[PDB]
Parts: sequence; C-alpha cells; structure tokens
Amino acid sequence: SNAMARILKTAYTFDDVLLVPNKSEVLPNEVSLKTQLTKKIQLNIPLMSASMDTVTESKMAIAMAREGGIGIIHKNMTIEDQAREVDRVKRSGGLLCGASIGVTNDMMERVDAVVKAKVDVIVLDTAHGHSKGVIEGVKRIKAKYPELQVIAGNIATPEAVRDLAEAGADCVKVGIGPGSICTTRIVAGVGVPQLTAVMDCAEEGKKLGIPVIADGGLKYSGDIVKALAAGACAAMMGSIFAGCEEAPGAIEIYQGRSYKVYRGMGSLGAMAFVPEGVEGRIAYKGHLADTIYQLIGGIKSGMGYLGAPTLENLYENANFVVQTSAGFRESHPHDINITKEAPNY
Amino acid sequence: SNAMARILKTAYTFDDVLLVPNKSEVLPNEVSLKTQLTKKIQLNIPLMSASMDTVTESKMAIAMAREGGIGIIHKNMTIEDQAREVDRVKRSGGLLCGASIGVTNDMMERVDAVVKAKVDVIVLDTAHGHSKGVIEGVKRIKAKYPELQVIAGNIATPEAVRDLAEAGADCVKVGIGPGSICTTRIVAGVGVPQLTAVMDCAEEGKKLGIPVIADGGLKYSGDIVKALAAGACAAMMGSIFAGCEEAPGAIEIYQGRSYKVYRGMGSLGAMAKKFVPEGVEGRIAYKGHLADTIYQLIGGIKSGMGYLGAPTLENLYENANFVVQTSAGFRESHPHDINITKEAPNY
Amino acid sequence: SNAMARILKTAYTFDDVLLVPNKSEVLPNEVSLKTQLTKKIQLNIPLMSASMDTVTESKMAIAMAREGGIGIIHKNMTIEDQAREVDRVKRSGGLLCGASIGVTNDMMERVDAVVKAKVDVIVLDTAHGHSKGVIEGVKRIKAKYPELQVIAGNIATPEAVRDLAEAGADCVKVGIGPGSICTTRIVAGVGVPQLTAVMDCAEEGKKLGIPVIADGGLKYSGDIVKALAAGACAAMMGSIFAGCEEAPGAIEIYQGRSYKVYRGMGSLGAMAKFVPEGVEGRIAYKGHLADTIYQLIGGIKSGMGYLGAPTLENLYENANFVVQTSAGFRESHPHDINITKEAPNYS
Amino acid sequence: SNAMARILKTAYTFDDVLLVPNKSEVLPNEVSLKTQLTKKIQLNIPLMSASMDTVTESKMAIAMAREGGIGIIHKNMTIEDQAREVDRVKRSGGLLCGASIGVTNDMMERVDAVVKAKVDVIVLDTAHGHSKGVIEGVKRIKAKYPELQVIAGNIATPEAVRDLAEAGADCVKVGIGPGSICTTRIVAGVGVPQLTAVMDCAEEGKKLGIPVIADGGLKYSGDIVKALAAGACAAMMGSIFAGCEEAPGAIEIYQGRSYKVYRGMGSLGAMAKFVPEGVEGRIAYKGHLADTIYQLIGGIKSGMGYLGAPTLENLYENANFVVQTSAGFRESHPHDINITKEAPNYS
Ligand SMILES: CC(C)(NC(=O)Nc1ccc(Cl)cc1)c1cccc(C(=N)NO)c1
Ligand SMILES: CC(C)(NC(=O)Nc1ccc(Cl)cc1)c1cccc(C(=N)NO)c1
Ligand SMILES: CC(C)(NC(=O)Nc1ccc(Cl)cc1)c1cccc(C(=N)NO)c1
Ligand SMILES: CC(C)(NC(=O)Nc1ccc(Cl)cc1)c1cccc(C(=N)NO)c1
Ligand SMILES: O=c1[nH]cnc2c1ncn2[C@@H]1O[C@H](COP(=O)(O)O)[C@@H](O)[C@H]1O
Ligand SMILES: O=c1[nH]cnc2c1ncn2[C@@H]1O[C@H](COP(=O)(O)O)[C@@H](O)[C@H]1O
Ligand SMILES: O=c1[nH]cnc2c1ncn2[C@@H]1O[C@H](COP(=O)(O)O)[C@@H](O)[C@H]1O
Ligand SMILES: O=c1[nH]cnc2c1ncn2[C@@H]1O[C@H](COP(=O)(O)O)[C@@H](O)[C@H]1O
Ligand SMILES: [K+]
Ligand SMILES: [K+]
Ligand SMILES: [Mg+2]
Repeated sequence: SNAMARILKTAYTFDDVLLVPNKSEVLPNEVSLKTQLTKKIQLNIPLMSASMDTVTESKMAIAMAREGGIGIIHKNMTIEDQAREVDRVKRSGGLLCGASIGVTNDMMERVDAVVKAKVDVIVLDTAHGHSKGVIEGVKRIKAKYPELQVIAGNIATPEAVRDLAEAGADCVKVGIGPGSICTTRIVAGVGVPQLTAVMDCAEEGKKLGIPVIADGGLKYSGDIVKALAAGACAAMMGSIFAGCEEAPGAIEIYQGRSYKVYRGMGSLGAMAFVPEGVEGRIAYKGHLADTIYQLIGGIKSGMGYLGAPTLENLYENANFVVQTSAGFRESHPHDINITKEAPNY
Repeated sequence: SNAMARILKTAYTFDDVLLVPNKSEVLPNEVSLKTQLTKKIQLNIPLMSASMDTVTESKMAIAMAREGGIGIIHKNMTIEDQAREVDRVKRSGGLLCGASIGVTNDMMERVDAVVKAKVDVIVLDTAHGHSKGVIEGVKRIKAKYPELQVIAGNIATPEAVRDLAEAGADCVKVGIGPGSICTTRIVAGVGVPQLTAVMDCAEEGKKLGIPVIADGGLKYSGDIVKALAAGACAAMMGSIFAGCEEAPGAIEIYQGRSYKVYRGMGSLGAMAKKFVPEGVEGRIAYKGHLADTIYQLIGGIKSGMGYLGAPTLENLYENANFVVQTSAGFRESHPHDINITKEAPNY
Repeated sequence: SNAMARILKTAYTFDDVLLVPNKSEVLPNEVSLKTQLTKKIQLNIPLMSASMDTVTESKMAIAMAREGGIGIIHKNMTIEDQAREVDRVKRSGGLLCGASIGVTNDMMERVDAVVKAKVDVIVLDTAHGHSKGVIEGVKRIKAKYPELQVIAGNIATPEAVRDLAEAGADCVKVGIGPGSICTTRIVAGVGVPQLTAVMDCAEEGKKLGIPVIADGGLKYSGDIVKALAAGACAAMMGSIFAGCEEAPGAIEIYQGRSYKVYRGMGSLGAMAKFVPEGVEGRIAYKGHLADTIYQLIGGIKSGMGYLGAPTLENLYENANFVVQTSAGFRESHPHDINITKEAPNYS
Repeated sequence: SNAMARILKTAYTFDDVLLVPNKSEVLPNEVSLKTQLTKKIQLNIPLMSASMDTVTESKMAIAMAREGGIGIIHKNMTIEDQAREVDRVKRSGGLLCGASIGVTNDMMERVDAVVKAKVDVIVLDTAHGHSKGVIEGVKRIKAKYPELQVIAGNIATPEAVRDLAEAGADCVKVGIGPGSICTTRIVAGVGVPQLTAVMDCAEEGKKLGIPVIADGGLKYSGDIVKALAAGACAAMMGSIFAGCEEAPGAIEIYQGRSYKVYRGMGSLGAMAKFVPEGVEGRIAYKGHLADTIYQLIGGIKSGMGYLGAPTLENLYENANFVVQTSAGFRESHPHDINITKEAPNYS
C-alpha cells in the first residue's frame, strides 16, 4: 500500500541561511532583550546554559542568573545534591534557577526535592520527548504541582509541540541531534536540521501560546540571532558556556594551553544502551561574563540591522535567504591570515 | 531524434538525509529486529557480511550466524575449497550460511558443490546484475534446484528488480558504486546514490513480495537504520566488518598500530587470486572481535527504532519519513567544534 | 497572525555563477572601461580602493586616480588630518579623490573640512545604510551642499536603493557581510550573498538612473567582471589592494615571506585608534599597485571580449549567468596540478 | 529596458552526475569504440591528445594514431617546424595527424604549410571560438581548401555550434574553462560547466550532422564515458596524457618521485615561447601512452557494458544521468580506506 518511506522536503540549519537587513530606526543599544521563557517566567536576556555535567552546576547557574539568563542544574547527581545546588542558587539573592528531570523511577521524588528547594522551573528532557513516557510524565508532574513551570524536550516536529502542550507543558525544547558533542544523528540516523526544526515548532507554539527553546548547535552570536528570529523564546547552549571558569571541572593546561573538558551526557564518560555523545576538550574561554557580553552585543547588532526593538518585532520581521557552500565561504572571514584574537570569532 | 541523453532527477545517499522522529510508544530495548532475508530464511538481525576475500570465510560466517546475521562466503577459491568452507560453517551447529556464485562456465559445478555442502542461499554476484547472464543464470539454477534460495545482484533500478524477480530470484542485492573500496563510478561513470537506489528498488520489490538487500557504502550504525527505513530487508557491509578478528588476513603492524588488509574484489590484488580494475587495496584499523562491533550496530538500530516509534522493521518502513540536509546540515549532524580525546566506540 | 519568519529564496555569491560566452565581434584590446560613478563623475576604470586604515590614504588615493580609478580616504583619523590627506591628492594634479564620512556627532564638521579641501565625492559609510541616520544624513548634506556628490552605503536590498535615492544619494554602495575581513554575518547573522545583492540593487538603481557600487568579497579579476555584468558601475576592494606598496603600513616578513597587515574597520584594533564585526590579520605583499591594476584590467577586458561587450553597459545588457555546483567550482579553478610558478593573477 | 543580467539555470560538470545502469545483453569485450571525428575521418577509439606544447608534438601524435586516436600538433612553434612535425607523423606510415591553427595574421600561411605536409585535419583553436575572427577564418580556409577537414573552437553554447557550422566547420570543439590548467573562469569569470556544455552542444550538433568534441576537465576514464554518453564524438585530454613519456618535455624526478612539467598555453611560460589564462606546474610521471590508453579504454568498455551499448551511438541514445550531491560524490570515490597499493586507473 502507500505505506512506505517518504522524502518530505529539504530542511535547513543556521549556517544555511542569512537574515536580510530591514530599514531601521533603532540602534543596537536601544533594543530590549527581555523574553518570556514561560508565561510566569521572564528573562532579561534570552540565554540558558545546558543541563550537562560539564556546563551547569550552582556556580554556573548563579552567574547565568546575574547576567539575566538562567541555568538548568544537571541531574547527573543524587537527588539531594541537586536540591542542594538549587538551594545554593536561590540563597544567592533569589536568583532564577532551573533543574533537569529525567523520565525515571525516582522522577517524582526528584521533582519533590527540587520543588522543596524552590526551583523556579523543571526541565523534563529525554533523548525523545515525543514519547509516551514524557507525555505521561508531564501530566503526572502537573497533576501534583499545577503551578510548577515545566519545560519538556527534546522534540523536533510541530505535532510534538501540540502533543506536549496538551500534556500540560508550559514550554517545549527543540533539538534532536544538533549538539556539538551529539552523535544521535550518526548512531541512530534521526534528527531535523535545527533552523527548520525551530521555525516549524515555534510557528505551532505560537498558535497555542506555548514558547519554544532553541537547544543545541549554536556556535556564534549570529546563530542565536537566527534562532530567535526563527521564533525561539530562548537559546540553550553547552559548548559556548563549557569553556568558562564558571562551568564545573577544573581548567587543565596541556602543552602550555588551557582547556576545559566538555562531554555529551550520552557519552560513555557521563554515563559511568549505546552511547549517543562524545567527550573531548575545548579551549578555556575565561569568565562567563565576558562571553555573555559578546553574545548580547551580537544579538543587539542583529536586531539593529533588522529594525527590531524587541524580540517579538525580530520574529515578525525576519526574512531569511538560503546561501550555498560558496556563500558560506563568503560569510566567514576568508583569504586572510588572522593573527589577533577576536573576542567573538 | 528524441534519442538523446537525459538528466532524470537528483539522487541521494545516506549522508543526504535524516529520519524524522515520530510519536513513540516503544523504548529501544522493546523492539524486534527480525527480518525475512527470503520468504524461506529468517535472520535474527538484518546484517550480512560481504562476500569478499578480506571479509567473509568460515570464521567470519560462523560468528555472523551466531549473532543472528549471515555471512556470504566468497568465491575467490577453488570449488572444493569453497564447499569445504561452507561445510565448516554448517557443521558448527546448523548455522545459516551463504556462498557467492559467478556467471561463469564452471557456474553449475560451483553451485552443485555448495548445495551438496548444505548451503542455505547462493548469491549470484555480478558487477552488473541487470544483464542477460544473470537473468539466464538464475533460471538455470532455479530449474535444477527449485528449492535453493537465490539472491541476485547487484542492481540499482526498479526495472532490474522486476526482471530479476521474473527470472526467479528470491531476493535482489542493491548497490552499484557505493562501496568504500569501489571505483566503479570513477572508472565506468556508472552508479546510483545508494539511498535513492534502495528506496526505488524496495518499492518495486514490495509490489512483488521480493526483498532487497542494501549492499555497500554503510559506514555508521545510523546509515543501516536509514537503509532499513528505506525498505531494505537487510544490510550488507564489508568495511564495517573487515577490521574484525574473524575476517581473513593476518594482522599487520605499521609504526606500532594494528591494521588488517581490506580490498575490493575488483582490485588488482583480488583479481590475481582482461578487465580494468574497479576497486582499491588498503589497510583498515583492527576492530577487535566481531561481537563488539555487532553490539554497537544493534544498539544503534534499536535506538533509531525507538525514535521512530517502530516495534517491527516493517513498522519502521511504513512510518519512515526522510528529510534532506545540506552540506552544512551534515556538519551540524556530526560532532563539531570539539577536540575528541576519549574513543567513542560507535563513532 | 501571518507575522513570522519566512525563507524567501536562495541567494548567490560570485563563486556560485559563471558568465556564458556570447557571439563576439570585439577583442579584449578594443573594449572601453569608462564608467560613470555618479552622473557627474566619470572614471576611466571601474575600480575603487576601500576606505580602510590599511588600504587608502593619500598615497593609495594618488596611485588609484593616476590609474583611472579612485580612492576613498578613510576616516579613522582627525578631521584636519583627513582634510589634509584629501588636499594632498587634489594638489597632485587634477586627481579625483573621495573621503568617507560617518553618522557622527561631528558629521557636518567633517564634511565641511573635506569639501574645503576640494573632495570630489563623499561616502556616507555605515554598517547599516538602510537606516534613519544615514537617510537624514544624506538629506542634510545635500541640503547644505547640493552639488556635492554623495555615495551612501552600505545596503543590500532594492528598498534600500530606493530610500537612499529619494534621500538624495548620487550612488549607493552594496555589501553587507561579504568582506574578506568581515564577521557581520557570524556576529549578527545578517547579510545577503553579494552577487544576488548587486543584481537586485542594480536593477532597482537602473529604474532611478542611480548607479550602485559592488563593495566587498572580490578576490579575483573574474569576480569583478561578474560584479559589473550584474550591473554595478564600479567595484570596491580592500583585500585586493591591501597588499600593495601604496597602501598604508610597512611590509612585514614572517618565515621568509612578505606581508602587509589588513584589518576590518570594525575590528578591535581599528576601533582602538560595541562588539567587533571584523578581524585583523596579514595578507601577501603584492608589490606596487600598478602591476595589480594591470592584471585586473586585463582580466576585465578579457571577460568583455568573451561576452562581445565593447562598453560596460553592453556587458550588463548581454550578461547571462549559470549557477555552478561545488563540483563545478572545483572544475573552474586549476585542478589536479601541483602549481610551481606564481602567476600574476592567480593565488 | 529588460536588458539586464539574468541567471539562466544550474549547469553541471562531470562530477555532478552518474550514469544509470541499463538492462544489458553486451559485455565490455563485445562493444565497439569506433567514432566519426568528422564525416570523413573515423577513429578506432574516441580519444584525442590536446594541442599543447607539453602534450602533443610528432612523438605524441605518432603514438596516439597507432593506438587508434589522434594527436593535434600544437602551434607554439614556427610554421616550418609545425609542417615538419606533421610531416614526421605522415611518413611514419601514413598515421592520422591534426595540427592547431590560430586566428593570426599568418594563419593562411600556416594552413598552407600543414596541408602540403598532408595533414588530415585542422583545428582552428582560439580562446573564444564564437567570434568574428573564427567564423571568418573558417570561411576563408574552406573557400581555399574545400575538402580540408576543419574543427573549430572553443565554444560552449548551441548558438556557437550553429554559427560555426554555417561557416563550414566539420566538427566543433566544446570547452570554455574546464581545463586542469585553466584560469579563464577565475580571471575572466566566463565559462559553462562541461557536462551541460557538451550535452547542449551535441544536441545542437545532431540537428546539423556536425559532431562535437569534449575538450578539457576529464580526469578519469569514467568522465570520458559521461562525455560520450552526453553526445561528444571524441574526448580531448591534456592532463591525462601530459604525464606520459610521449608528451614533449623530459622526465624529471624529485625525492624519488618522477614527474613532468605541464602548463596552460595561456600561462606565462608558454606565451614566452594580454594577462595569462593558465598556470604552470608538475604532474606525476605515468609511463608510456600505451599503458594509459589501455586503462581509459577498459573503463569506457566497462561503462558501455553497464549501459548495454554495443556502440557509441547506442550509448548516447540510452544514456540517463542522475545528479548527485556533495555527499554522493564522497560515496562515489573510495572512502574510509588507507590505500596501500596504487591502482592503474585511480590515484
Ligand atoms: C542513554 C543515551 C545514550 N541514549 C538514549 O537514551 N537513546 C534513546 C532513548 C530513547 C529513545 Cl525512544 C531512543 C533513543 C542518551 C543519554 C543521554 C542523552 C541522550 C540524548 N540523545 N540526548 O539528546 C541519549
Ligand atoms: C572484473 C571487474 C574489475 N569488473 C567488471 O567485471 N566489470 C564489468 C562487468 C560486466 C559489465 Cl556488463 C560491466 C562491467 C570486477 C571484478 C569484481 C567485482 C567487480 C564489481 N564492480 N562488483 O560490484 C568488478
Ligand atoms: C562599530 C561596528 C563594530 N559595528 C556596528 O556599527 N554595528 C552596527 C551598527 C548599526 C546597526 Cl543598526 C547594527 C550594527 C562597526 C565598525 C566599523 C564597521 C562596521 C561594519 N560592519 N561596516 O560594514 C561595524
Ligand atoms: C592570450 C590568452 C592568455 N588569452 C586570450 O587570448 N584571451 C581572450 C582572447 C579573445 C577573447 Cl574575445 C577573450 C579572451 C590565451 C592564450 C592561449 C590560450 C588561451 C585560452 N584561454 N584558451 O582556451 C588564452
Ligand atoms: O549526549 C548527548 N547526546 C545528544 N545530545 C546531547 C547530549 N548531551 C547534550 N546534548 C544536547 O546538546 C545540547 C548542547 O549542544 P551544544 O550547545 O551544541 O554544545 C544540550 O543542551 C543537549 O540538548
Ligand atoms: O572491487 C569492487 N568494486 C566495486 N564494488 C565492490 C568491489 N568489491 C566489493 N564491492 C562491493 O562493495 C561492497 C563492500 O561495501 P563496503 O561496506 O562499503 O566496504 C561489497 O558488498 C560489494 O557489493
Ligand atoms: O570591520 C568590518 N566589518 C564588516 N565589513 C567591513 C569591515 N571593514 C570593512 N568592511 C567592508 O569590507 C570591504 C572590503 O572587503 P574586501 O575587498 O573583501 O576585503 C570594505 O570596503 C567595507 O565595505
Ligand atoms: O592556458 C590555457 N587556458 C585555458 N585553457 C587552456 C589553456 N591551455 C590549454 N587549455 C585547454 O585545456 C585543455 C586541457 O584540459 P585538461 O585535460 O583538463 O588538462 C586543452 O585541450 C585546452 O582546450
Ligand atoms: K565575511
Ligand atoms: K579550470
Ligand atoms: Mg576567574
């Protein structure tokens, strides 16, 4: 019968597209970066640190919150260690704080402890958010804690946005495969290029009043611009934050150069089922505050180019063009022996 | 006249596409990997070791069958030598076994011997399966041994699926050019990118009740998933298995590292054990025992079937939707902007 | 509502396209390269040196004018210093000179000084040309100096051409993100591949009788040919001229080879003299401007010969592009040859 | 007006495409490679060596003729020397011989000399063949020698095929910018990807009974199959033949590896014997012509087996191309193999 594999379309990631400049009466230092992570939760800047054991513990979540973003404490620890980490962030001046929850046996026990520590939002994320286990997990949590803010992921299709919204999620996280340390697309063959994924999911989210998060695959400040212009309410990153002194792990020096170890939570190292992540070393980047300053400067630039004083205006006025490989070469610095370090390239 | 060359379409290979997640009720450890290699032969996993002199002999084929797959013992040996390798596998517990056959004038005598040795399926293996020799060779074999199971190949179009099924083949092997050791596309200009060829051939084979094998160019566990979602009943690999301890060939040490020889059957070297070569010779990293390699493959497939909500291989096919990515989406899919230090065992 | 992000089309850069040869009655030595930079300023060759502190000061602007083109004195210096740079050009004969102007608190003060120093054209130069500040800046400058020739940039859309034209610009400069040293596309995600931007803008400009400049991203002479065939009246280059002796800066030697420093005006170092939108580095030292210009002019004249165009307007009216793939791109540059002699116009 | 630049289409080169296998009744040892270079000149194999001073003088033309092809003696030498080169080939047993002619003030004198030496075919060779000079030159030549076989080029559009045919060309040479040593597309921005060029032009040639030659950009035997399947009567190669002992220039050796010099006729080096339109470098020494021809022919015969073509006309009338991505390209070459043994037809 007609039941058979189909090739549906071409899907794009951030490097495939550029934003067209609009006429503008706004300069970069006049724009506002506030966003609604959920209906109840507002962020001053639309950035989140990933809930990985190499990216976000309390030290990182504290620095994120004071920069106007938010950090999701990772769940690769005891329930009580994670509640202690959430309690350390909240005791640092009432800062926003998130906590990652997995679909497990102790899932409700973990939620209780991070709820007792007064976590502001829990992220129920799985390899595959469009599942029975996640859907039934969100219903279970919201039945107990109707006011607790719940982000569910990861997903990559508007049907999954709709299904996760019917389950009670207050926000939905987008990204199957784009992770810099992710091999899910290589080992299972599954994933959606992240620009198409975010655009289609945000469009459906907008129909329902449910925001979407662009999770994974972001390398430069410009990628973040594209993701918010595609419709994400916020951008979540591991690689971009994992080289920072505030992320867990010590700054190791090898051959006179400083490194931090960054790894996927599906890697063999994090899990000490077939691995879906790798483990490696990135260059130490310094303090989170200097990275955030370049990221925020890049976003304010992009909105100035597009004439958008708010993130809503950026979405409603974003037009992409697709570029080829040859346009990719043109869009990056070329035919130049770059010497001096650039703080955002 | 209108008789002139044409550009028909764009054709895709595995790295061109990704599978879209589906709403899923089933977890990876719940799924069934069982498949029908032919109407009469079931495999416990849909994996097959290629019929090459650097991949499959009796040690490789025994290990494959023990893991739920099957090995096709190669023909680069005398007839009695190939019959004895088959019977070495069949005397190891009745394990399933295969043997490749060529379009030759000693063809029936080679078939005679492997069948007496209780082979389970022969593979009529030609550079060009959609040809008069293969079609007529399948008929002769089926007329002398109507029960014997015949895979025919290699081919790349639906018309070839149809002509080989009319000729009596129980299964057709798809793949012209994709092999890691293959220069057919470079020296003859001829091939079909493997994902489009599998999709097109599987669609015809399902109208006829004839399975198709995806042979060649598989590099990663996820590629197998795409080849199965595209409609193949099984995947056949050389490169993925050729480093394993149970492949023929001595371990070779170069500058303190371990490698095994891996070479195309159309390479100058394989042909000595006259036509221009259509393969290369080289060394491949030693991959340990076969078991370690199949484990990762199997886990990667199961992972893919959870992502698509598929408890059968059939269900995976009826619900598989592919999305095309660019070279930049390819760069996003693989790990990027990290200096990998520890070894990832399925990457 | 319908208010959301859209993907409009695919846009192309110079390396995506090739010009198709036309039937031709003219050989390269017969074509004319004269161009109208504005309806008041004629250039003998359609080439400009960018307004960067590593490309154009008095010395480069003098050499460019003498070759038939023009230089734009940069503005990373005091007002009196830039006016003094302009006057030295104007005092070296009847020589054309340009000067760049920012949207600054002292904009009119800087315009007054270069006008008093007899500048021929000013370039109102910003990262984002389609902007209130540039539009009102053009209107003020043209209200005070109605005869002064004003170029306004940088922009990348027909709507920007039209709004700059109605604000009074005599010419608009096209290029958002294609510069060799630019990171605008990486840092802001914003840009338009330069071939599509030049074609779209030049078509709009031609309806108004306002010309456009192709600024940035030009690496080879053939790139300039495609920029002019797409409708630009002139081509602006930083990288191509920044290795020349006439550019500012000393020659540097590293590991036995000659270089010059080259850096974007939005780089950290340029602004030392807001997050950066350019990088800083070194390019090969190319020798004197005269030999580089000879190569560029020769390549342009050869392009017009292939296209049967004795004038630049004829080039535009007869230009036809095909899109090439990645594989075509490798066909177009020398391939499968270990190049051993330096050619004056390649690598 | 509507007179403006246009983007006509996407155009393909050989690596963009693969040929689809056809049902075949013919094996590679059963096909025939005979071809008509013009109405009067038959070739036993469809191969020509390029008219360059690193590829073809009398030594190369003698060896090509003996192999069944033809060599085009270059014109970067005096009129008398080129006649004697042609004469040396004709007195080696009446072997087939061509000679190159340019659009020069002495072109009829050059034609006179090589005709007296009994050349079989003239190549009016010029950077841009779709030009008054070449149209008028072919008219002058055919008026004085109505029976002299005349090839003219180089061109890249069906319009050019028509215009040269009306002028009396017996065969047309297709290729603008695809040569291994060509920089025309880089310095002038002008060219057409070679597969599209040959397909369009051959189709136009077939309406006229005028054949086309695929000149340039061929790297493997498989590329020749695509060029003939696209409708070229013959393939012309520089790079593939410049490494042989029979090409002019000595066999050098550096660090144990032997090599020859190879350069464009538009390179600085060749012209000292307008800005350059080629590069100069070195390629691997390949040995004697006979060993290279054998591989090329085996590859072509293999391709025709795959496509079921007993003849080149059959190949053309049954050729169906599929377009492949960048990722299809990597699947098509060998991949993930450390090649240890050099193959006669792949490196
Ligand atoms: C455990 C492991 C290695 N794999 C899976 O759990 N696979 C998987 C799960 C459910 C289904 Cl239905 C299909 C596949 C993992 C661990 C941590 C994170 C991920 C990950 N891919 N995040 O995005 C994966
Ligand atoms: C012998 C050789 C080098 N080539 C051919 O037999 N060519 C070939 C055969 C028939 C036709 Cl009609 C066209 C071409 C070979 C040997 C072993 C395997 C292969 C191979 N490509 N298998 O997939 C090829
Ligand atoms: C200062 C800096 C770094 N950036 C901006 O001014 N950004 C910017 C300005 C306005 C708007 Cl609305 C959006 C972004 C700069 C300096 C010199 C040249 C450039 C450059 N990209 N020219 O083309 C940029
Ligand atoms: C001399 C030189 C460098 N260039 C030209 O003569 N250019 C050229 C001639 C006429 C026209 Cl209308 C347009 C361009 C050359 C010499 C030898 C071969 C070639 C070459 N590209 N052959 O294919 C070119
Ligand atoms: O092991 C893994 N496999 C797949 N995805 C992962 C894994 N670990 C983290 N991720 C995802 O990748 C994101 C980080 O991606 P990055 O910003 O590109 O480095 C995280 O927020 C997770 O969503
Ligand atoms: O010499 C050859 N030329 C072309 N194809 C070959 C040759 N040898 C083996 N093959 C095919 O390529 C496959 C090996 O695939 P691999 O897994 O990509 O290494 C085998 O299953 C054969 O179908
Ligand atoms: O810092 C920068 N950021 C972005 N664009 C720049 C910057 N500096 C110069 N440009 C542009 O790049 C052009 C030079 O480009 P190039 O010829 O490709 O090197 C200049 O004329 C400017 O239009
Ligand atoms: O200097 C040059 N510029 C451009 N094309 C050239 C030049 N010299 C030779 N050619 C062409 O390139 C062809 C050789 O192509 P190849 O086989 O790819 O090396 C010759 O047949 C000529 O048509
Ligand atoms: K750039
Ligand atoms: K070339
Ligand atoms: Mg510190």
